[PDB]
Amino acid sequence: LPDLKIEKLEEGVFVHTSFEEVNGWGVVTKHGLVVLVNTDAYLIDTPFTATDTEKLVNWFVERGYEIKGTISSHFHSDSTGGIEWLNSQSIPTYASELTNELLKKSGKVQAKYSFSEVSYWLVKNKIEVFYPGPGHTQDNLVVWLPESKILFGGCFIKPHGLGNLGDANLEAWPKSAKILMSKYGKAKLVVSSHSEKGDASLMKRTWEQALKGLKE
Ligand SMILES: C[C@@H]1[C@H]([C@H](C(=O)O)[C@@H](C)O)N=C(C(=O)O)[C@H]1S[C@@H]1CN[C@H](C(=O)N(C)C)C1
Ligand SMILES: [Zn+2]
Ligand SMILES: [Zn+2]
Repeated sequence: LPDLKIEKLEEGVFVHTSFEEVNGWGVVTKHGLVVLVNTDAYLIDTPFTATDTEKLVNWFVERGYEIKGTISSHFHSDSTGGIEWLNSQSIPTYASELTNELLKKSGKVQAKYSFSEVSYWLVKNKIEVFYPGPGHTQDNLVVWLPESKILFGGCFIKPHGLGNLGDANLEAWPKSAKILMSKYGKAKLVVSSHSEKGDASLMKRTWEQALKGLKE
């Protein structure tokens, strides 16, 4: 029931938070990002709903910013919910090829654009996209802001319990978390889908929870 929130983290980085009841887990709080590169604005994951997605886009346009693209970090609706409404607005939506396949196979609107990298610049020297391996899902990826050393980990960062296991890969998640820890050990801030922002140790905690959950 709470409203969409938009808070500023540092210059150029905003967390958007949206809320949705999902059967069993109760009310889910979902964090995403909005990254500004001069007057360009990029959505890192969409809010749950078209409504909130529209509200978030209007909030930044009305302040003089151009929405230039969006990328979903994985296929579940807490990252993809607003894709359809953005397509109907010719706002470019991005997802990996696997994520669009998983959106396909389960009957949901796909992002307009597919890519197949494991690491690349979404915006050169500004926003990096990285796939550490399967974890929370087979397609989950992260986004890295080298200039603020902030990392968006999505639903892969689980410092207090792994969450929905339905599409997760328990065997791989520890190794993926180790790879993530080595890549981004220099992070100063780690934003996740559902936990409070923290420092680089959230990645260690995630590895521990991935390990505990494999063991059962
Ligand atoms: C229902 C959510 C959502 C779902 C998912 O991606 O699996 C879907 C609605 O988008 N993402 C989710 C996830 O585990 O990452 C789920 S579970 C819920 C999220 N915050 C809670 C949590 O993280 N705990 C450690 C208890 C539980
Ligand atoms: Zn998910
Ligand atoms: Zn989630």
